Amino acid sequence: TLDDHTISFYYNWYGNPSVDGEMKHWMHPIALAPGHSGDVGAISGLNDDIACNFYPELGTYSSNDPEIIRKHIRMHIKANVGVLSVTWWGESDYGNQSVSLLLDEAAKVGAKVCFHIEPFNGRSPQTVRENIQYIVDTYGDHPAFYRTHGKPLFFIYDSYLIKPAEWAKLFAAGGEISVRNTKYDGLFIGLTLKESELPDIETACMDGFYTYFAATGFTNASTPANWKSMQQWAKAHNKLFIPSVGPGYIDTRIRPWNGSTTRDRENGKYYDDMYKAAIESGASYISITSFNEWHEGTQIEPAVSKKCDAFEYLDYKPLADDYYLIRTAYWVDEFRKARSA
Repeated sequence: TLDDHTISFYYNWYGNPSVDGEMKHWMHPIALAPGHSGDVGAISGLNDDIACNFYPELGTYSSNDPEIIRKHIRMHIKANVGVLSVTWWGESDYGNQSVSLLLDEAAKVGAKVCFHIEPFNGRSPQTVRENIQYIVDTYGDHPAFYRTHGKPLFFIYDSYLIKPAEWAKLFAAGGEISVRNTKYDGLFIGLTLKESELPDIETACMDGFYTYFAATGFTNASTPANWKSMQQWAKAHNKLFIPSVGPGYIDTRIRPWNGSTTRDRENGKYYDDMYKAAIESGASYISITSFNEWHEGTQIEPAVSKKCDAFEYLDYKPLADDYYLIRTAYWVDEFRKARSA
């Protein structure tokens, strides 16, 4: 049942007054349109007025709540998703409570955890190295630490912001700060924006590439029509292609100007079409954007009908709160059957 080649994008950034002493992330700024002046708005996270277009079954939960973490792991078991890639924000995340709990809870059910390296302040080949060292030293011995073909896997969000020649210092065998053939080696997966920039993956000496964005066509790389061709490139260049599939997209609470990126779920049709494209590409690994990026409306996490004075939330009606967990399990089984064939 439980698939070790299916990886959800997991966010551990949520906090509440009960567990953390303040709202975290459920309270969120409202972003200005690109190139525009203005004051930055705020959604308080209070009075059920929260920074997302859907409303969680688990409410304004804390990522540091062991009961929530237990429930999230159980939801992955329901979805047959065996791997979570947790958002990682650099030094500020050293020793953070949620990661240890996630590992502990994953280990009880045979789930695994890998890391999604985010664009933290001062990110560079050197500080990425330091973070890999921290992650491997602190979590690498954990029974639930993910390895595939014997190697840890790291996704690197917006990696293209650091030049390939700089990455090569870290990822080339001869690189000046190389992790290759050290205890810090693994599979490093860069975010690609377009098929035509795939050579940058090779120049950077990365092991593969992923697409992240759940909204079809937001980038060339997140356009499913291009997935067969990208897989072909990956195979020809000894790289791992990891498409990212999502159930929809909407982020207009946090980005009111961003309606062009909205993708309706159409009672699961959007997810079906995208997941089928990912399987049909021939990729060996599939990533899911997202388990719980609530701000961007990409979550497969159960959502409920909800209204407050300030907002009426979207929801999954007339389908079950857990529809997207159920439907994920279906697609994971289709994926396993395709890979077996």
